[PDB]
This record gives sequence, C-alpha cells and structure tokens, in this order.
Amino acid sequence: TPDLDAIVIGAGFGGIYMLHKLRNDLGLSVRVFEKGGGVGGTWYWNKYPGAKSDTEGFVYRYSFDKELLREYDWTTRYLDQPDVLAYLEHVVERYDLARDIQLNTEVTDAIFDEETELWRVTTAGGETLTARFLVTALGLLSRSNIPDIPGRDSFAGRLVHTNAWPEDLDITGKRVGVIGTGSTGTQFIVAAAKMAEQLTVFQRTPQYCVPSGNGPMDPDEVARIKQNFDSIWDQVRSSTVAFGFEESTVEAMSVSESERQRVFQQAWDKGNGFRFMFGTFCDIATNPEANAAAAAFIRSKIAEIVKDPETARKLTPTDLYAKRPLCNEGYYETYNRDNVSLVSLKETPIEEIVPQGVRTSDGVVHELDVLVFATGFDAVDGNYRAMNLRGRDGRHINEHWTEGPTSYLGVTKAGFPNMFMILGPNGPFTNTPPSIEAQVEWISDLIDKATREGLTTVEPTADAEREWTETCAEIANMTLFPKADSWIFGANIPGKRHAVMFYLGGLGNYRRQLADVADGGYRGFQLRG
Ligand SMILES: Cc1cc2nc3c(=O)[nH]c(=O)nc-3n(C[C@H](O)[C@H](O)[C@H](O)COP(=O)(O)OP(=O)(O)OC[C@H]3O[C@@H](n4cnc5c(N)ncnc54)[C@H](O)[C@@H]3O)c2cc1C
Ligand SMILES: NC(=O)c1ccc[n+]([C@@H]2O[C@H](COP(=O)([O-])OP(=O)(O)OC[C@H]3O[C@@H](n4cnc5c(N)ncnc54)[C@H](OP(=O)(O)O)[C@@H]3O)[C@@H](O)[C@H]2O)c1
Ligand code: NA
Ligand code: NA
Ligand code: NA
Repeated sequence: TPDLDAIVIGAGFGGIYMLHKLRNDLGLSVRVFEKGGGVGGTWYWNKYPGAKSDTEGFVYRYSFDKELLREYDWTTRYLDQPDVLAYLEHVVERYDLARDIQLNTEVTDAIFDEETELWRVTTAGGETLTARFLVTALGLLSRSNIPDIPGRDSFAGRLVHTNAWPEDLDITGKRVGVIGTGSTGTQFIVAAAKMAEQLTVFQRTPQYCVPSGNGPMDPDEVARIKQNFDSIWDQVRSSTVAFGFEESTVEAMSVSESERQRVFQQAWDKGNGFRFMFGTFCDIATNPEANAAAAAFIRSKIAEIVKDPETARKLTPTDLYAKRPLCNEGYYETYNRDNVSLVSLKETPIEEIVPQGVRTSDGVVHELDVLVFATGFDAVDGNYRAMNLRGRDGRHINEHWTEGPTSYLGVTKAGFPNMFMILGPNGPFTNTPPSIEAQVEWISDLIDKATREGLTTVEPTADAEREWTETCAEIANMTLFPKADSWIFGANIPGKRHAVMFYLGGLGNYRRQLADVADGGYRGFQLRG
C-alpha cells in the first residue's frame, strides 16, 4: 500500500492540470512537489522586466473548462508574466489545489521498487514517501544554463540568470549588461533599455526577430473571441503549431515575387513569430528556397529599421531561419537608442568577467552594476538527468539516454513502469498549453484504466520506444530544424549530445498518435495485473 496513489513533480501549467485530473476527476490521493516558493513554473521564476507570452493571450491558457474560458478576462494581446502567474494562481484557487501542492520542496531521488511495484520519492529536506504512479512535469525549459565564463564568480554587482530574476532588483538608472539574444534576452532588452542608464548587449548569435503586434485588447474583441472559443480550440487542436491562426497551405515558390513580398509584409504587420514562419507559406521550415525568401525579408527590415550600418550588420543573421521563431515589440528599434550598445561576441568574445564588469578580447572593460544571463536552459532532459531517477534493475535514467533522451509518445519510458512525463523528450513542439492538455488527459485515462482493471504496472516496451525514436528522427530530418544550432537539438550546452528531442509532426498528428495507441489496446505497453 503506497503513501499516495500518485506523486506529481512540478507546479507549472503541467503539474497543476495533472493534479486536478488525478485528484478532482479520478479521486486519487495525490501530492505535487515544487522546488519553487510559489506555483506557476516558468511564470513564477521569470520575473524579469519584459517577460511575456509569445503565443497571443487568447490561446495561452487552458481550454478544458468552458466556464473558465467564459469568465477569465485578459487586457493585452500578449500576456505579461504577472498576468500569466495570476491566471495560474486563479486556476489553483478555482480547483482547491494549493492544499496538495508542497512548495520549496525539490525532489532529489525517485526510485522504482520492483518487489513492491511502488515509486519512492526523496526530498532535499530528507523526507521519503511512496506512490503507485509518478508524473514528472519538470519543464522543457526549467533547468537554468549559466555558462562557465572565466572570472564569472568575481563580479561584485548583481549577477542573475533571467530564470532567477529577483523581485527586489530595480535596474532603473543602472549600467546593465545582458548575455544572450533568444526570446528571453530580446524581450528583456526591449524593456531594460527603457529603464537602464546604459544597456550593453553581448550577442554571440543574432536571430531573425519579427514584430509581436502587441498592444491593448478591445474588450468587445475579447467578448467576440469568447463567443467563438469552441471553433478556436477545435482549429488549435487540429493545427500543427496550435497558435490560433490558420496555417498556410501555399508553397512559397508557387506564387510570384510580388505575392511573396505581400504575404510576408501582411504577416509582419499583423505580428507573431509562428505566424511569420507558418502563417505565410507551408514550407518555410522545409524548403531551403522558401527559407531563403523568408530570411531575406527579415534582413531587409533590419536594414530599414537600424540607423547605424555597423549595428544593422551585427544584428543581421546569415544562417537558416530555423531556430524557434522570435517576436517582440520594437526590438530592432531599441538599437537606435543612445543608451544601448551591441557587442558581437563573434568579433570581440568575452575574455574575463571582473569585479566591475566584463572585459572583451579588444581589452574594453564594460563597466556594469548588473550582469544578466539570458543564456537559456539545459532543455528537455536537464531536470531528469539531475535527479537520482532509477528504474528496473536500479539503472539511472542516464544509462538509458547515452545517445540522447528518449520516450514512448513523449509521455512514457521503457524501464520506468508507472512513470508518466508531461513534455518528456520526443513530444510535440507547439503552443504549450494544448500539448500539455493532450498529454495530461491521455495519462489520466491510462492511470484510470490501471485503477479500474487492478493493474500493478503500465510500461512501454524497449521496441516501442525505439520505433518512436525512429518516427521522430524521420520527421525531424524532413525539416531544416536540425540545421539550426539551438537548445532544440541540445547543441547549446558544451558536451551535450546533439539529438532529436521533439516530435515535429504537430499537435493534430500528435493527438492522433495518442488516440490511435489508446484505441488499439495501448499498442507498445505491457499491462500487468
Ligand atoms: C518568459 C517565457 C515566456 C514563454 N512564453 C511562451 C509562450 O507564449 N508560448 C509557449 O508555447 N511557450 C512559452 N514559454 C515556454 C514555457 O515553458 C511553457 O509555455 C510552459 O509554461 C511550461 O510549463 P510546464 O509546466 O511544462 O513547465 P515549467 O513551467 O517549467 O514548470 C516545471 C516546474 O517543475 C519544477 N521542478 C523541476 N524539477 C523539480 C524537482 N526535481 N523537484 C521539484 N520541482 C521541480 C520547476 O521548479 C518548475 O517550476 C515561455 C517561457 C518563458 C520563460
Ligand atoms: N516571449 C516569450 O514567449 C519567450 C520568452 C522567454 C523564452 N521563450 C521560450 O524559452 C526558450 C529559450 O529562450 P531563451 O532566450 O531563454 O534561451 P535560448 O533561446 O537558448 O537563448 C540563449 C542565448 O544565450 C546565448 N548564449 C548561450 N551560451 C552562451 C555563452 N556561453 N556565451 C555567450 N552567449 C551564450 C545564446 O547564443 P547562441 O545562439 O550562440 O547559443 C543565445 O543567444 C525560447 O526558445 C522559447 O521557447 C519565449
Ligand atoms: Na499573482
Ligand atoms: Na552597460
Ligand atoms: Na535548434
């Protein structure tokens, strides 16, 4: 007999919904452990100025409760971090979840006992307890990456990762430096430039940024959206990327030069990064000729916006437009400000961090009060590999993942009976909440099957997981995504295996894969009584 039916790790979008399904819908005994001082995952940690959704707010939310969709108001096209946090806090209150979420509690160990067929979980605080079912909602983008830059520990000012932004820190009138120009660094740069006396950007790799088109929402437009939510969510769940817009079915090079320009400009005017990549033409990320046309359009905008030609050059990427799409309000314009400087780490790498700032290879000491690491995450597997996470034969998860992280269907792991992952490796790459709903709902159904039928273990076969890896590889290799160095294939962390870590077939196809496996008697699972 376990202490609980189920333990859930993480209280972001993923663990919040998982706890709701298992406790409120299935009536099981459940606890969430969250290492943070508050619920909300991403939206708890990322307190930095300019932190916001790059999915439009109308579909950056749960869908599963039709009344919550009718009730809950948003006021801006994209959701600022405090607004997302307030929404998730509202969900926790609405479903009476806080009593079963244990905060400030890091899980250090999770060990499967093959004799008892129970999971034993150990906390940093030195408590252990057992559950039949373990759900890991640890976050794809949760484990902070802070590079080992020479002299980093000598800096005498405030040095923080974006994912550790402190509530107290006011950068107004300070000299601020930021390392990184992904989605986090770039939205930070736009907000920080308005506050800091001087902002120095340390850019290793420029990315292709498009407008967000952010601004206030017409309360009548919010009302109209709520009246059409059913069709909106149907289009989301059927789509590839689930961002709430109709994906193009047109091949970029099937139309005239004049029409490509018009389509690209219309998407640029409306905003959104996923709109620019998938709302224009159907083959931006698959056809190198289409990819070149999209990239060229973005480079031409950089040249128009940025007044200093050297600054324009350092901002202009020349690589494939196949990193996750970025958007911002006023990003390139920010470099026209007198108080903003751009260091290309390609031309002048960091030599040393010193007490007073950052010295680049040109010998310049960039004097800073604050140094911000917008350096991203040990993405997908980082919080798994950091855990003493052991399956059958007492093997650590690392023993299984020597060629990169693997799963069956993104949610289960061979060797790890009764363990379910929310956004485990080799799952969908979409607007996050609807992918979380597809996984939580499916995991809920399989756990309930196990309860109703008296199963002791649910586990995928080694063969099934290997076939899933090959399915993910084939789809990935039909795209340009593997030929862009980013966190998505593990290439951002020195020493990390370069490997497929997502199913890139989209939400519609992914939901079908889950449904087909469930309807076919859980094809690839051993169900033991
Ligand atoms: C500023 C920002 C904006 C974003 N905007 C968007 C967007 O608009 N659209 C989009 O699609 N995605 C967006 N993302 C991606 C985002 O990760 C997801 O949208 C979503 O919030 C992920 O929720 P999750 O529950 O899967 O993970 P997380 O929110 O990362 O929650 C995981 C939690 O698990 C906890 N945890 C991990 N390991 C342990 C352990 N061992 N013990 C205890 N607790 C543990 C962590 O502390 C964390 O709170 C954004 C990310 C950032 C940083
Ligand atoms: N607006 C939003 O909704 C939003 C905001 C936050 C983040 N996100 C989500 O979170 C993901 C992660 O974004 P992120 O910006 O946190 O991380 P990221 O995309 O991994 O960007 C990390 C940045 O740091 C740089 N960097 C890494 N190591 C470095 C080093 N040793 N020296 C110098 N520079 C270094 C990288 O340069 P290289 O390219 O050279 O490695 C890159 O510019 C996004 O892709 C998205 O899914 C979106
Ligand atoms: Na709040
Ligand atoms: Na500065
Ligand atoms: Na990548």
